[PDB]
Amino acid sequence: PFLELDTNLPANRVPAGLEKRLCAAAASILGKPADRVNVTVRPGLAMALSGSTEPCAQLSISSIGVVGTAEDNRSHSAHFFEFLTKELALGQDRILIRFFPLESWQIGKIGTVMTFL
Repeated sequence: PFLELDTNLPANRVPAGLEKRLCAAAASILGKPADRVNVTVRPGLAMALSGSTEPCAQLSISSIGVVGTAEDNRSHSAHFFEFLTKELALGQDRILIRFFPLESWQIGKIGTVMTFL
């Protein structure tokens, strides 16, 4: 899975090791091995969420097969909100998540695409 987190919290207000803990959490939530989780955190951005520039975070989750239905994503959402609100000390209203299903022919790995691995 691919997790991308944008936040307007400065880098020195983002807990150390967040990207690593997010890997373990994602493994537990999406059911994929932690060594297959990819995380990108981009802090110190200028953001408005729900029209407000108060501290917030946007998370994007992309994966093959496990984020393609409302029922699945409803569950994932619950857990990721729990993890983020705690780690970043943000209210539930200051976080939004977007889910993106991917297919194997879209992922380049070790010089080829996953379709052939």
